[PDB]
Amino acid sequence: SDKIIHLTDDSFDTDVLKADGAILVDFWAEWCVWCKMIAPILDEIADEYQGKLTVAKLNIDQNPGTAPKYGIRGIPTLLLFKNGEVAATKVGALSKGQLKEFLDANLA
Ligand SMILES: [Cu+2]
Repeated sequence: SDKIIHLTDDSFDTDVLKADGAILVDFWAEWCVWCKMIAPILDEIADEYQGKLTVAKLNIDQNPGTAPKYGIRGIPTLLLFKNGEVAATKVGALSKGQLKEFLDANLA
């Protein structure tokens, strides 16, 4: 978790929208089992994509206003931002091999 960024509705603008470089955001919740299952995968990817990517999480339970703006229908949902615009999205849990493929298809 040392390579993951914790966002708040507040910090969203700065840390994601104004952010320079690719930002992968994990919209999740407390009592979502699938959310808990990808947490470790998110750790590894983070470590492997340092310099190229910033991995960040958003607990919609404690940050209820961001999701809606993005059409978030269910969790976990992963949003890949670029230059303040969402570049790609993935709904639901996936493996590390999957997450990798998904980024690679988007990483410049
Ligand atoms: Cu860590």
